Amino acid sequence: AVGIGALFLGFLGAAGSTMGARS
Repeated sequence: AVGIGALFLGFLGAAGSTMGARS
């Protein structure tokens, strides 16, 4: 299927990106 292990665990998780904020 479509990158489950790649977005969360890999890109946000292992590496780093900004998903958002609360404010």
